[PDB]
Amino acid sequence: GTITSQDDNVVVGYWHNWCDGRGYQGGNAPCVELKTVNPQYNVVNISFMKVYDIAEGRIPTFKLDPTIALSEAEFIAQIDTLNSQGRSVLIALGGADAHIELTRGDEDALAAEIIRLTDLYGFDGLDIDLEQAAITAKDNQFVIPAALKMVKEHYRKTGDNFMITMAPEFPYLTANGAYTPYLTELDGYYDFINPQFYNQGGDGLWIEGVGWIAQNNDALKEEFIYYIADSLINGTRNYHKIPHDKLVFGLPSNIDAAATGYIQDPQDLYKAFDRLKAQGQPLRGVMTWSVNWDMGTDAANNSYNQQFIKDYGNFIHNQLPPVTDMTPTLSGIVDTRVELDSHFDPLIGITAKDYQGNDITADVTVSGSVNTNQVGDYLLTYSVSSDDETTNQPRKITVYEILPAFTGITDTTVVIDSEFDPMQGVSASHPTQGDLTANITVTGEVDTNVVGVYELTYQLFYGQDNQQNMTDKRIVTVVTDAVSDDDWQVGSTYVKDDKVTHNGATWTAQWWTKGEEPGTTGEWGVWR
Amino acid sequence: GTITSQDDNVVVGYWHNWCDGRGYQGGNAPCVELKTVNPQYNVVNISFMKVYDIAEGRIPTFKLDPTIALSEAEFIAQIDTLNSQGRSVLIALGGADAHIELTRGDEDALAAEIIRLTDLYGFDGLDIDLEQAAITAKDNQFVIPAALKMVKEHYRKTGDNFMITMAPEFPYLTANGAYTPYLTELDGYYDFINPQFYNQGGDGLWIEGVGWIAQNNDALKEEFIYYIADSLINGTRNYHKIPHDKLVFGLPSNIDAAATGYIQDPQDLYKAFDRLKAQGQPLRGVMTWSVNWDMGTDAANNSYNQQFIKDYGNFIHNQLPPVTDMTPTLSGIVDTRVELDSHFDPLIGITAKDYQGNDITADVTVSGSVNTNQVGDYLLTYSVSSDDETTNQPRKITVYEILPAFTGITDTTVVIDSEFDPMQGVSASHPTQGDLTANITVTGEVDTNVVGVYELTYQLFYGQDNQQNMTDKRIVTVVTDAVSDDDWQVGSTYVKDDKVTHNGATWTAQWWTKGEEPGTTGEWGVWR
Ligand SMILES: CC(=O)N[C@H]1[C@H](O[C@H]2[C@H](O)[C@H]3[NH+]=C(C)O[C@H]3O[C@@H]2CO)O[C@H](CO)[C@@H](O)[C@@H]1O
Ligand SMILES: CC(=O)N[C@H]1[C@H](O[C@H]2[C@H](O)[C@H]3[NH+]=C(C)O[C@H]3O[C@@H]2CO)O[C@H](CO)[C@@H](O)[C@@H]1O
Ligand code: NA
Ligand code: NA
Repeated sequence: GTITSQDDNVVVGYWHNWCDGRGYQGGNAPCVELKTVNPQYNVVNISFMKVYDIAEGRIPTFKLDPTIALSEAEFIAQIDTLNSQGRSVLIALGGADAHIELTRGDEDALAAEIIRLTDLYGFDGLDIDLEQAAITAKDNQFVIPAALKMVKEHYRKTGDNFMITMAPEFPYLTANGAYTPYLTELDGYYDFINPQFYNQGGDGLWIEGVGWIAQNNDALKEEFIYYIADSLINGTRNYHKIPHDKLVFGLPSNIDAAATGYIQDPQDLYKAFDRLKAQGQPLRGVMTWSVNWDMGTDAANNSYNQQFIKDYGNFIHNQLPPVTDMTPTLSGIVDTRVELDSHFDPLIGITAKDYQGNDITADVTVSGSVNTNQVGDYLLTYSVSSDDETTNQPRKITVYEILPAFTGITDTTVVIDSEFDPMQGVSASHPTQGDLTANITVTGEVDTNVVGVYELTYQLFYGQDNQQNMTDKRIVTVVTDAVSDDDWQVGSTYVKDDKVTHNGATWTAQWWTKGEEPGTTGEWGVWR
Repeated sequence: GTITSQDDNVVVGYWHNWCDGRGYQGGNAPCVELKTVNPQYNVVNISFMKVYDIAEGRIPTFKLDPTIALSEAEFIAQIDTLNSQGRSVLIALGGADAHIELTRGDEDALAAEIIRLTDLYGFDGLDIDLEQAAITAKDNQFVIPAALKMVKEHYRKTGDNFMITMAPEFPYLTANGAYTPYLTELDGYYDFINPQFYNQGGDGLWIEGVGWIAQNNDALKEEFIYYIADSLINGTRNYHKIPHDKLVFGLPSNIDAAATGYIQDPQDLYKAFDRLKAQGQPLRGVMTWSVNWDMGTDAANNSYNQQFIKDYGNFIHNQLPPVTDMTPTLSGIVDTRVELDSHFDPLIGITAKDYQGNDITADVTVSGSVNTNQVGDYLLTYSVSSDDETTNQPRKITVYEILPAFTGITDTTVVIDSEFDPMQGVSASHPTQGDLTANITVTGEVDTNVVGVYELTYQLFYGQDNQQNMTDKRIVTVVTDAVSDDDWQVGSTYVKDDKVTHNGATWTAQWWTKGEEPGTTGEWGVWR
């Protein structure tokens, strides 16, 4: 077959390149010939392209499991058959223990190996299905989008749509989440995303009238499907936007296919989906792990007998064809903090694209304006238009100031007659304005010829025309060097003519004393 | 002691109500007397208040472990000591296997039990530390905030600040995440949040110039601390805003305290924190699991010897006192989709508060306006001001329309001379406008007296003044009932005078024939 792409809704099914996988609930998933896969699965993802031997290098490849009982040529033939029925067969990159850890540079090698495998086997496109660890290892986040841009472009040059899809676990689709770069860089190259809405247990989202809606809540499945898809297709509730024409809802086929997330009652999905249609945003399909599980058996060796395609095939296929959301996208708009009087440029870091990925960054315009010279908030509003759609998006700019700091204004003690320089070891700074030492004034003086405590007020005058002030204080204590009589202690014993210092004066004991405070013994007592 | 609350920065330390807990790396955490806890830990959280016997009911309580070798009275005494040093001792609600699953109604009982325990033991406040499962079980999300509002108010009535803190794992602090209701309902009641920035492995966030910054990345710890705190304190990058005066950074004390997130090199934290100060948003502190781990031993039975308070005590305590961010908050602003011509009110669902939790919803104002009657986007901007601060926040309103649907316009076959009603079983609908059947017109007619195929065009005219149209087509085929000669098949054998129907006519075989098409045998062949 040629490159066979899908225009209408999809029911995507993954296909195990292995036999007899064990189910979360004791069941079994046999390998199955491609040709035996129910026809209503119009996208069949071959699982998985990975690194098979670290010895062959870092570029992952695909090696058919011979134990499946298909020769190379026979597999090529069954792919051919699927392609003549108008169905697509994708190569699925990743899965559990992928060993995919790419380094910048590798993008050309990956691209070539993807083209080789697509030509050899007759694949119609590639599904990015990276396991948790691999989403972010080394430079995957750069290499895999780079590679795929080249594959897409290569097949475009011969008039074909090489399909790109992606199956991220739904909690990576938040606004700054780990799948960000895949979605961003492949914007306008990808055909649809099939997020996995299973295996995340209690993860989910808060919705005001209803509360917490968990992926593992069988009582609220309709709400789960409805709200999480509504969130994605509008890019609300802290999720990256996936237009609805491009959103396919990934589920397990039964309780053996995944730990959690199987839909017990299909109606929840019909109703959820219908509610999305009733707001003018019909989804593009369902996806499932996996056709093998749908043809598999439970732990009593009862066959599941295609229950999933039974519940959803007709439902998804008997829907109007998708209508493409042509809203363009903005990018790099983060609320920002600028220091008072700094230079700020509102376009730097902003970019934009049409719905096909073309850079339309030139077309961006901005409403409102900021005064770097006046502390406070300022609100801007970016806009870009393409193909008679318009996206806007707003941005908060907050001008703030910083206080300077003093240094060396520490209480200090000095000796009589020494020289004292009240700016010795003293300075002031600010991150913008730099060295402020010349902007400090000193109130008060120290007389180092005269024992005593001297209070200095330091003032720093900063800002524009020096009209902002801060104040610190310091105590400079001038002390005599001249040695004198030891202080009186209540514990010592003193004798006639012993002398002591106490409370500023020098006393002479008139006779034997212990524990009598000098100054407290009156006109004719022991201390004089 | 009285109720002892903290005004300045904090170094919070959790205290195990158990002995000899085992470390993630084989080490050991002994129980320790409160009095032995390093003084620079000025908030000590007693761990944990939970449900000890499902038999006593659903309200959790606190039961001191006697094996720690403190009597009830002696524990009260050591709490007293901490309180006379100006340090706070909090009761920590939750932890691993809390068994806390509350039902609406329970809020009064919980509140009373919290007051009883605070009075009995001398606690200065409560830390909400719910384990994953408990964040969202039953109605905790409602009961625990309700209860705590009453506790806070009760102690306010005697002039005391009963402190409320919370230690959510950092990935629940996204904009619509599971901790949403705690933060929201207790807004202005809580003293500080100490998120846990450990045990989440690869979770983290995307930052444009740097890429993916993981909590388990020891090469990027400075960036992790800086960016995640910057995100929280400004409420950017899909995180709920925690003002910086109220953000304390929770860490493990060593490699035995948690699976991941220990800071190998303290400098990363000093620098991260300093960068936050350099933007005018110094944090309020650090928190740690746990003082026991800080006094514990590793698996070689080497004592950790207070390494954590050694790395961070002086650092956090020698900082200027917190300056309170008085920005008010808006609430319930979600971008929204309204159908063409529906009534839409821009205040419904919006609310606001000052920085102390007072409802200032009356004070909200709104800029810009929406035309429910014209399909398209419209952008609004809410604002509220209190205590000379102003928050703004924008909202996108998208007016859209929906196409009607036809029903009963199915190709149909009828019998000669029957009555035929082209509106029988036909109708049209729209979700707003309802029954559109009267708005359908039919172009073309059926003549049921005359065999043939009849094409009808149905038109639905909808919308304001009926100026929008859609079209479907139907084929009505009138067929004779009158039985005739069997069709010719290429496989049968026919004989002189046999008759057949083929291509509209009736033929008579002139002699023996098999496989000759009537009409193809010329002037003098077998069929005439
Ligand atoms: C139950 C089962 O089939 N487990 C196999 C496993 O499946 C996971 C798959 O790798 C991921 N990709 C998609 C799409 O769904 C994801 O979750 C599935 C778990 O329910 O994959 C393993 C190979 O990667 C295989 O060995 C398991 O048998
Ligand atoms: C290593 C260890 O001390 N494990 C104990 C455990 O600690 C977790 C704690 O419950 C949570 N609350 C905060 C705050 O940090 C969280 O993570 C800690 C794990 O590093 O708590 C158990 C009781 O709940 C205890 O049995 C473990 O010994
Ligand atoms: Na093909
Ligand atoms: Na107290």
